[PDB]
Amino acid sequence: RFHSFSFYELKNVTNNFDERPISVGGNKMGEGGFGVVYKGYVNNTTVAVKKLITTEELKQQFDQEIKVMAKCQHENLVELLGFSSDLCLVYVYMPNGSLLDRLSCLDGTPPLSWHMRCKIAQGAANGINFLHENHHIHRDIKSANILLDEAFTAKISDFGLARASTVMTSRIVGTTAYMAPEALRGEITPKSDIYSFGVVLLEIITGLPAVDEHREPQLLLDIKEEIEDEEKTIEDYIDKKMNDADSTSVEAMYSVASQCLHEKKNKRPDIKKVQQLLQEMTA
Ligand SMILES: COC(=O)NC[C@H]1C[C@H](Nc2cc(-c3ccc4cc(C#N)cnn34)ncc2C(=O)NC[C@@H](F)C(C)(C)O)C1
Repeated sequence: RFHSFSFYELKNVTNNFDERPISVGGNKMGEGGFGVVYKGYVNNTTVAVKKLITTEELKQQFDQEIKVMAKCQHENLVELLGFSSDLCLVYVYMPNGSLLDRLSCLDGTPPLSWHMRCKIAQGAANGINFLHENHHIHRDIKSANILLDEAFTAKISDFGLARASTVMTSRIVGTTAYMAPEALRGEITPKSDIYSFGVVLLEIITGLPAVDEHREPQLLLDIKEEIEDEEKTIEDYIDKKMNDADSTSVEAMYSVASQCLHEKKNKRPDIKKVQQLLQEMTA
């Protein structure tokens, strides 16, 4: 299915895996929890190279990503091009990088409009729906894992922690600021993917990172209780780096996120309902 690269090819096309940033003149575009993403050129096509605690489960996570990517092909899913059994995964380059970096206007990029943010939220929901319809749990839904293409179309990436589908594990893994309570207790369920998406919806509305050490509150999901406790409303948190936001659409998106962030897992909506509510918001 995929093209087995060789380490030297990637070493060549990524400039000795230059850890310098793209702006200065390097090839490093970002990092995750299990590797660093480098920019490369194969044929004449631009590619992203992910060069990946426990060495054998790193290799299982390598295999899992290929395992899931071979059976998962959707408009709102990233595309894997090849691999290299240091371990490496080659993807199609996303011209607009990550939703996290664009919400931050990293490297001087212009702020996302509310119209673009709405399309991004719908696309990411369509991707999660495709995964849940194929009985897959991502286990790391976050804005740094939602990438944006040449049309700012949302694409979910990093399927290395994905699992098939309630069960429990001994290896709790994820990004704490996005995880539902049952996921932090060790449960494995698609209902945790919904909760993480709700955090993403809050980052899209507010433009704030999920966790900031030098901020009150430090956790974004805690603004739901402040609004619920009549202290604030969603309009006190709307990203001010927008000129096309209306109160109805934003309050519509907040209601979806609030439903997704229900502390009880069985009260959250399924991803299909999330798709429905996000489409009614624009139609
Ligand atoms: C694991 O770590 C992260 O995904 N960290 C998040 C980090 C890496 C991400 N940036 C990128 C990721 C990908 C990409 C394409 C497929 C895949 C697949 C995976 C996987 N799995 C990861 N990335 N990826 N293409 C391009 C970029 C990028 O910067 N373009 C420049 C652009 F932003 C701009 C505006 C011109 O500056 C931020």
